[PDB]
Amino acid sequence: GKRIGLFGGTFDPVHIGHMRSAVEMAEQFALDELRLLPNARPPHRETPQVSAAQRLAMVERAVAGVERLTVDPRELQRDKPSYTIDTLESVRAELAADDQLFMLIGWDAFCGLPTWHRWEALLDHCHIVVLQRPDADSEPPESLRDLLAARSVADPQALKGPGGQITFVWQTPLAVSATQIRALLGAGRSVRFLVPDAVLNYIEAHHLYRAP
Amino acid sequence: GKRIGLFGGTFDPVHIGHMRSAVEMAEQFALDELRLLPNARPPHRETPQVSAAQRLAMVERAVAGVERLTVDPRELQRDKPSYTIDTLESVRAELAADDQLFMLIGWDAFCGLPTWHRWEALLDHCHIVVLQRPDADSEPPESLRDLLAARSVADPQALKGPGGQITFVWQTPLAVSATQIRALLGAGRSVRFLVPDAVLNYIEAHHLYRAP
Amino acid sequence: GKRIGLFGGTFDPVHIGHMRSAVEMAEQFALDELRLLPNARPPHRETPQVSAAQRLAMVERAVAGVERLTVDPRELQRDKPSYTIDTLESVRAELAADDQLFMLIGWDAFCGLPTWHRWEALLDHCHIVVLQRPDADSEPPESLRDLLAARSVADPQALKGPGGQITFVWQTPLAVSATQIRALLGAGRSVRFLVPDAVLNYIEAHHLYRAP
Amino acid sequence: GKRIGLFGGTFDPVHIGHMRSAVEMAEQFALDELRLLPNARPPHRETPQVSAAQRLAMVERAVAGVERLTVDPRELQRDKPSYTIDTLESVRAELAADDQLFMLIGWDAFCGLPTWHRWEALLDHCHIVVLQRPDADSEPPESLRDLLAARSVADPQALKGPGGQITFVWQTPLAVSATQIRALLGAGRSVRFLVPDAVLNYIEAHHLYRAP
Ligand SMILES: O=C(O)c1ccc[n+]([C@@H]2O[C@H](COP(=O)([O-])O)[C@@H](O)[C@H]2O)c1
Ligand SMILES: O=C(O)c1ccc[n+]([C@@H]2O[C@H](COP(=O)([O-])O)[C@@H](O)[C@H]2O)c1
Ligand SMILES: O=C(O)c1ccc[n+]([C@@H]2O[C@H](COP(=O)([O-])O)[C@@H](O)[C@H]2O)c1
Ligand SMILES: O=C(O)c1ccc[n+]([C@@H]2O[C@H](COP(=O)([O-])O)[C@@H](O)[C@H]2O)c1
Repeated sequence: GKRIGLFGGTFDPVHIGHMRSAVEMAEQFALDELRLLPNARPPHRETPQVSAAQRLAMVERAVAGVERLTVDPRELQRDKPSYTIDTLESVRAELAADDQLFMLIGWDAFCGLPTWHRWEALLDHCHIVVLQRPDADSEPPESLRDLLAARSVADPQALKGPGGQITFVWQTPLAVSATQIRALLGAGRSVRFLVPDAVLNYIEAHHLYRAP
Repeated sequence: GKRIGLFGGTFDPVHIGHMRSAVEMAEQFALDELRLLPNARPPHRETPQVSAAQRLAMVERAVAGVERLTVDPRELQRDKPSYTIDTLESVRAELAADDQLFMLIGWDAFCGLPTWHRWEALLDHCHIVVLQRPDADSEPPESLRDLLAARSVADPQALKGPGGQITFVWQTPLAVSATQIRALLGAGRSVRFLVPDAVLNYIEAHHLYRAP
Repeated sequence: GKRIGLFGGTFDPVHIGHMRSAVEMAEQFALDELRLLPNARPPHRETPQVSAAQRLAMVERAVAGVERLTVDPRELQRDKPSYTIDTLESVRAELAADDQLFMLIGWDAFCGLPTWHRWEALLDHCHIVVLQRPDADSEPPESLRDLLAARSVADPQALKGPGGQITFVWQTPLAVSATQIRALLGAGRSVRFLVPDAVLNYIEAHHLYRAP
Repeated sequence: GKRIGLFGGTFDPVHIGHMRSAVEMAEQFALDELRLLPNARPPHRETPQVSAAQRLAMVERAVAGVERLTVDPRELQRDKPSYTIDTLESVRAELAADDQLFMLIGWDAFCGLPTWHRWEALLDHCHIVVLQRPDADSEPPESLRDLLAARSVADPQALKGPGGQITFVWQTPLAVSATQIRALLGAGRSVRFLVPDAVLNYIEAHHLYRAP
């Protein structure tokens, strides 16, 4: 079958930290394709004058003609900050049963997994790949002890089947943050080379994140 | 025409949480002026030995020399308190036909709006801006479902014309409350830097909220 | 065997609201003994100049001469703070096999149960009695949906055996809070008739909660 | 003898988070004097166009007319950076041997104490008061487990003598950061009510933190 990744994020904006992390994990997992999955949030949770539509277009600009990288907009086509399990169920019915699904998770996010909705059917539909980094600790709550026990494999190449396991991977992400880029733009400064050149171009063309 | 804001509340006392939220909304909506609106209440629900007129002075001290901020005392210059809609009509008679008016209110205060007088006419005279924050839900009563349906606009910069629409905004206000502040002052402790300096000195000079 | 309740809390200080709830629980459940369980916390989270041993002293004063009601200081002694499940295994180590143990917890405290350490093991040792009250929600975390549909008993007299089940009880506690009681005492005011009489004398005789 | 606090910070700028902290600490500790001590750093480590002098000017504005709160410029009056043990040795020289010195450190900084220069020397000259607050954590390095075993006291009132012990104090600091203020300023936004009013005045007077 195919090997599909899912990379979820707010992407406000998408930057080279995200993009370098998606290139790397596609290569480490030999994915057919890695889908960036821009997250839904309440409209008043959006950066003022940056719509969920423009977060979407910037990711689109980001993956434009990039090998093995796509954008899944399906959470933004819903109605509210839906559930990842809904997204997992929806992607699944579009895949073959032998296709394998990998959902990229940052360590800090994974440590709150039992605070997600129906969090125990997640692995029913995919494998979870948890992003280890310089910063984000690596000792989970007891709440996750038995999950790691029943489901983790230490070799990311070890993952078998369409879904069901958890592995860990290591990246050294460039130290680039959406918050820092928003601050620079607000001060009329250049975020050139902090973001993909096509995303830069979109941000400048549409004059995004500009000081009130 | 001008963009006019209304920000209601008891202000017992006015403090930085109130004031930072004003600054922020007057900025977010590019207002010409934001009016702090001290509300009237029965004399017996005043804090003992802090009057309706001293609540007013403290808000005056708070906006003295601040840009875009003023005080409308109109609800305190009446028999007893009244209803918001009357204030709306009164403000809207001193206003130009195309002046835009924005009444800021909290989320929980928002959910109780069907229990306000002539609540369906409120929006005849202003747009309503609703303050969302952490630890103030976002699941309105059924009794408001048709209202949001007829009037909500996602994009707070999309409010059009003099009034008639509702939109939601996000703030994370300082962790500061009047209740907390009255308690401190009761214990003779300093509330400096919980309130504007002006207000601090008014409270200290008139020995407000002292233990009786 | 015996019917024995546990009622945890910080009790800073124990007051009339807490003690009435105890009295009502013990009656209801026909308890042989109800143990007020003051909880441990780091020394830095205590109220200034009111120590753990003083919290326990007040609780002893509140139950002195009140048959059926007693104090358990076990979570206090132990060098550093406590996990409920450990408190339960120790209580159980002293209790005959057929003793019935009832742990009383508030609603909000209840929904957060999936955060407690080894939360799925708590009911190995006791029944859990949930205190439902006005101004206390009626919608719990999805995390608990299994547990409730697994272990709920609608009728409190239907708890059977030493433990294993949960049930919900209604009460309308007195409009008193230790936060308010601490602020009154900081102002030099009286809190007589908000705390039990013997608690009032202790507070006054040791000048607890006064202004620094 | 006197009771005197030292509160070191970078203060870039001093904001209402720092000042509320200093007010609560003086109160708590019954300090005759709390001296804010701005940190020296190399020139290329300053904020562009905001000089150490100007960091010191803002702290002076912040404490003006606040009795008991003062500033100590002596680390700036020295060449390249000071080591805090040198800072305390020089303070001490000036005080009565029986004056008590309290040095306020936030939990995260204290956690790296064994890295500071001649770290085991500091308590010769003062008490260390380590502030805990909602965000760091409660777990230390091995490297501090014995200093803590040897030198701490659970009660701040427990601090005895001119120096020698370590204690821990709780506060809920307002969620203000100098990073967030610098970005807002760089964007032409107001930081009114996020900084003390006399600091706001100085910032605007001198157009500090203004975009290039
Ligand atoms: O499925 C849910 O119940 C679930 C609930 C919370 C987290 N999520 C998703 O995971 C994301 C986690 O990113 P973050 O920045 O909150 O760590 C969050 O932004 C959502 O897309 C999903
Ligand atoms: O005009 C109404 O009927 C009206 C009814 C409820 C409350 N208000 C507004 O909502 C605020 C909330 O405070 P309260 O005590 O009136 O609920 C009150 O201070 C006014 O701002 C106004
Ligand atoms: O056992 C835990 O994991 C635990 C975590 C939270 C609350 N409980 C109990 O209920 C008390 C409530 O206070 P708190 O801050 O722990 O929520 C606490 O003092 C504990 O005895 C216990
Ligand atoms: O004495 C040292 O070795 C020394 C080295 C590290 C930190 N300190 C103190 O901590 C200050 C700030 O460093 P930090 O950890 O808060 O980023 C520094 O400016 C001094 O107040 C002092």
